[PDB]
Amino acid sequence: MATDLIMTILPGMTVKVTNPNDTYYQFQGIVQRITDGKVAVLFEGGNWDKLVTFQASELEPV
Repeated sequence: MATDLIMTILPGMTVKVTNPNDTYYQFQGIVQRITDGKVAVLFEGGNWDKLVTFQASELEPV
């Protein structure tokens, strides 16, 4: 236990925003894409989509 896996983030997982400096702190969305150092998270309602990019260390799987 010198080496410990802390978390894995994959498309399709539900994630929460865990950075208390970010305006979306505590909100939950679904991971859509991981690319170029960013995690793209989707929030959706009736007839709208919003895609927001975070750094991995700002998120946690739920």
